[PDB]
Amino acid sequence: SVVEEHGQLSISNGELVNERGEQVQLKGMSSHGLQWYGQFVNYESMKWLRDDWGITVFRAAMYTSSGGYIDDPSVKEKVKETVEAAIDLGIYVIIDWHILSDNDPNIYKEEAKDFFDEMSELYGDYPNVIYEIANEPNGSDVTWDNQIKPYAEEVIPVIRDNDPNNIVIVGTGTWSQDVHHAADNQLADPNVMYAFHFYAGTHGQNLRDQVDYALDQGAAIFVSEWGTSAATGGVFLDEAQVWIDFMDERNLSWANWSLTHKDESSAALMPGANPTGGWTEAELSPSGTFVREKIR
Repeated sequence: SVVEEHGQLSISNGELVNERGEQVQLKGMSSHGLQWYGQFVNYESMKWLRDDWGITVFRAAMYTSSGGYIDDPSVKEKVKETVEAAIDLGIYVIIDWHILSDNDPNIYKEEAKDFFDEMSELYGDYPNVIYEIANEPNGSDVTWDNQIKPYAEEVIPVIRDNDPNNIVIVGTGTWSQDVHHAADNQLADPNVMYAFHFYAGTHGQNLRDQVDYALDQGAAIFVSEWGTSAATGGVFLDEAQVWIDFMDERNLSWANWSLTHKDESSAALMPGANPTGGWTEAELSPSGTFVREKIR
């Protein structure tokens, strides 16, 4: 199992590494909003993803608003089911506080704190857990220096009282594209990474240059969400492939958006796909077929 092979992850010299200090690259899938598409997230589907697609990380996207956790906190229990499954299956799991329409992470920060205190108390002694404390900060008035970093410096200590070394992923400005500003004003915690998110049908060479810059500043970057579609023509597999090779050349870890059979180009599944896995190439979307291939 990948967790038996690599164990406790850390950051060394801006790179994700295993418990012996060797470089590692995680690849896998993200759930869609747990409050909408939680049926595709369960032991059997994750096991199918582990065995059939070869995923080494699973991302649990728990929305805060839009009928998420703040609206109905019951969804917390689905996060727990997912982590427990990952522990059983021997894979890494991201716990994602999926802010979006609530565009400043400071809006529900007290609730964030309570939630991450609970999760790090429950699972902080396992190496499988990665915390993603603010999915996609956005808005021209939400900046690294003034909003996101101070939020981070409030949430990371609560986690660290329970879990001193698992990785924390911190979102960046403009729907997590602006890794360049975080890179100029990095966090003190040594086991943190900055999120970078793209859409293959929309994002180009300027973004790759910005990623390269952050890496040159010694910042570690996790591509915790990307799609094969345009941000807002179907799928763009040529541009997707350029992005896969870029990530591979820089050993970047990633999670593909979304494990769902939603009628959007980014969805991996066709309507009718069984929520407990075992999918044929029949039930995989053109997106799903390409990603499974990249991961295999």
